[PDB]
Amino acid sequence: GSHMKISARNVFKGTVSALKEGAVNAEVDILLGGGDKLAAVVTLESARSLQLAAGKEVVAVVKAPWVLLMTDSSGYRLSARNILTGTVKTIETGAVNAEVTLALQGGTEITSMVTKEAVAELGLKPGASASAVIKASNVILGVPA
Amino acid sequence: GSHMKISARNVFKGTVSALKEGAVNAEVDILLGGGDKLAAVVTLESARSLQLAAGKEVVAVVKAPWVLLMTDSSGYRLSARNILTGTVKTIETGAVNAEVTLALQGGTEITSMVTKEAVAELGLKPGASASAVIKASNVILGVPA
Amino acid sequence: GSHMKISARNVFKGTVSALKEGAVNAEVDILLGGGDKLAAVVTLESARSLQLAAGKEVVAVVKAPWVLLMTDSSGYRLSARNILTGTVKTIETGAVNAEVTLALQGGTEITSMVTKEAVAELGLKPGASASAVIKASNVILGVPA
Ligand code: MOO
Ligand code: MOO
Ligand code: MOO
Repeated sequence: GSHMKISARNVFKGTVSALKEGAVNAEVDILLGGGDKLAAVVTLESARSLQLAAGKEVVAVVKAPWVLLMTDSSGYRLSARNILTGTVKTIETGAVNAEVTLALQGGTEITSMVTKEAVAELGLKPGASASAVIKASNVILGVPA
Repeated sequence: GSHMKISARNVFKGTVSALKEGAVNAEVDILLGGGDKLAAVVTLESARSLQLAAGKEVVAVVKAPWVLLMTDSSGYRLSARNILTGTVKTIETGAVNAEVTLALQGGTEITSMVTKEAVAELGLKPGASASAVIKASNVILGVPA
Repeated sequence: GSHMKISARNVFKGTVSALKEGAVNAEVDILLGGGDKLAAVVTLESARSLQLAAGKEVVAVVKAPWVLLMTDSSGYRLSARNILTGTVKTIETGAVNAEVTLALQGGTEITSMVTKEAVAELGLKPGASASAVIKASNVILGVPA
């Protein structure tokens, strides 16, 4: 095909900047288009089978409902590895849910599915600041064949 | 800020009652407000960096779509660590999805996003009994700075 | 009860064809009804407590929003363990989301919740080919008591 056609709202192309393998799992640090950084955690088995290595090109795939949005950390530090700061670009409201797209510094867009109550409570609006919070274990990797 | 403002429908404050670290991951057992217990699984790296320890205060964050609802286990035992029993308090139906809030014994409320077909099939209604089923690996932790 | 009543759209009965335990986690390979294969990853603790073994009957539970749909891999290989190919049987559109059901070869049906934009972009329609992509870590297991 011309590309990979997958339902996930967020499919990023990038280059591995680091590969950190343990005996069970491996942490893959990816440098995205705009300069944004995204970490993924995959099994050791996958790191070997996909032939991962620093410097190789990969795709990182994150479904919309897996992305949490945060506006005020209030000093808290979280266990999720990926905290990407950006500005709200688009909100489309559904019945219970809504789709929010943030623009990150560098130009990458990330899409989150949250409740319409969350949009309301967070005060989201075009231009508002917010961070996308993604567990590295919720990032699926792809490698070209 | 006055608090942490995050999209997740479920943000619980609690105290760590146990910390169980292995070489890869760590199990964090949290005692919530009402007496409810919730287990989270985080990387070893996070357990060290966040300075986790039994007796310390934490926040546990669970997105709505990550909570499954069960009414009849029919004798089955599941691999998910958190099975919290409660009574239905609120259901708001959307187009395909719905938001269900359960009250747990002690007073904590938990919110789940499920399909409207699931609500129908389960026979959910105010006062019905049901359990929230949450994998401990789907619980994100926060620690005050 | 007559069965297990749980919200997840996908609850499959099967027999364990392989059990692969490591020091942290265990991979459980399940042979489903129609001949379809599904892999689950659970803690070692659960594999021991549930008394898992090859040849035993289990239930595998996957929430709808945890299933990604793919139509053209374009040569890419992914880190998710489960790539199940099938044909679209039913789509019900909501406001922002939609529910897609695929029929797999053998007769098993799998349901995915994706955005209505994904349905549009993928060109989904009754009879179209598509694969369900599920991380083995997003499969919850149940064992009869
Ligand atoms: O696969 Mo989706 O359309 O990001 O939920
Ligand atoms: O971040 Mo949510 O999906 O409003 O619980
Ligand atoms: O628990 Mo679900 O989101 O109705 O598959």
